[PDB]
Amino acid sequence: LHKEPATLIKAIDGDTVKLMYKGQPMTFRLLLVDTPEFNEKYGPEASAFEKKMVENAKKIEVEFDKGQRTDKYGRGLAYIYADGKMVNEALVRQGLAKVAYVYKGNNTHEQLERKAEAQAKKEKLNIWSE
Ligand SMILES: Cc1cn([C@H]2C[C@H](OP(=O)(O)O)[C@@H](COP(=O)(O)O)O2)c(=O)[nH]c1=O
Ligand SMILES: [Ca+2]
Repeated sequence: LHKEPATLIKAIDGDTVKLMYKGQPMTFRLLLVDTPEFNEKYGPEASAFEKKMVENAKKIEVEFDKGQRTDKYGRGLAYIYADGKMVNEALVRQGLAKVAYVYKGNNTHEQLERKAEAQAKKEKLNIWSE
């Protein structure tokens, strides 16, 4: 895969971020994860975590996978990195997102995400605490 630069416009919620990509605004939905909605338990915490990660980064990068690049809602589908750290993995490792929406055409980092999830579960973090 490869990383491409982009710039932050705004963090939206735990698993969506609006970025200026090749000179146009795009809303990106993070591959392989599902955060609670803001109105649900852990939703504000997930939103805050994604926000801090992307706002505090000097270097934002988009990494598409090898399959579909946009969804039915017109969002871009990617792995997002903030100063070299993958937001998709970090959210799951903190127990603020479940591994979800794993489609075969875009599953490069599936194993990585499931490994993060298993450890968040062992540690009884956040969505896994009960
Ligand atoms: C992450 C992701 C979501 N989606 C779609 C599936 C869901 O469609 P349906 O809602 O129509 O079933 C929706 C979930 O988005 P959110 O979790 O942001 O709600 O986004 C994809 O099509 N591909 C993906 O890779
Ligand atoms: Ca969600």
